[PDB]
Amino acid sequence: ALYEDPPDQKTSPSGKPATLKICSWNVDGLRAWIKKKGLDWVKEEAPDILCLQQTKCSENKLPAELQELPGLSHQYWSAPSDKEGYSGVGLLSRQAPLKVSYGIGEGRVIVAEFDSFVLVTAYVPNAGRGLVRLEYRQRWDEAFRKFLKGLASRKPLVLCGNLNVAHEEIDLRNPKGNKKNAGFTPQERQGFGELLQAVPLADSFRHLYPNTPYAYTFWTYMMNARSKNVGWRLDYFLLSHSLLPALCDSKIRSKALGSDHCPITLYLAL
DNA sequence: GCTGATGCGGCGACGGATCC
DNA sequence: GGATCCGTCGAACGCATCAGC
Repeated sequence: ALYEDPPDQKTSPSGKPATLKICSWNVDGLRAWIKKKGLDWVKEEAPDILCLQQTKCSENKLPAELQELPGLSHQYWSAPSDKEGYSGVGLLSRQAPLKVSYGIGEGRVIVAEFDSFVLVTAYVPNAGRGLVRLEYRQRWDEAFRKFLKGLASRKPLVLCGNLNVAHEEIDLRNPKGNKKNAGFTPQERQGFGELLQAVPLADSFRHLYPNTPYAYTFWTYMMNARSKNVGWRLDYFLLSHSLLPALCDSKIRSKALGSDHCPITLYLAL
């Protein structure tokens, strides 16, 4: 079954207008994504803040098109030192953040503090084929939760990006045949449930659309999975509970091409 | 400098068994 | 004997290194 994201809801449940638009995109190769016109899509989306994951690009190789985004002029990039062509994340913002830091105290995490909230974008480590990196993922999950818990102690938190797990069976097309697969192990799902519990956080999209199936943000390049919408929901906006009144909508931009992930977009009334 | 090989890291199609 | 359940396997991508010119 194909999926059609509902129209953008730009007013909070109470009736306040959205003032902040955040777009998160796992671009799977920033340079390839730019050549596949992904930045033309960003310009049409016109977000206040853009978070990118899996850029696979060091700062000295960023294409000059990125210096031509005047409404996203404050840019922060993080790549691994060891493995240049892998991982990597970026955060672009219309306004300067108050503070920016990297890591969770790998080029996987950027933390940016704004006036009324802290934003984290993450490329969560994949468990690997054959689950060869699942134990590392479990240790990483626990270190990440502890780091996030110790941030939400100040302002509310928005966490976005590729969290590399489909939380529940509704979050992927083939839950039964993938329960031993990276992204849908009981270990990764439980780690997600624990993140929501411990910090605490809510899944923005699931909060608004608790029963909507076939909503995915990732499709393997092979076996024409995307045209069949055989996909996984791996990309999220998770919010502190104190931000749920401010939540207008959480979108999945199914039609935007240029990666094996599609963009996601958050509308907040702050 | 440039190309294209190879290497590495991000599962759905399918073939076979079991169940009523 | 259709539905379901399970383990096996081939392959689209992006980017790195490397050879060769």
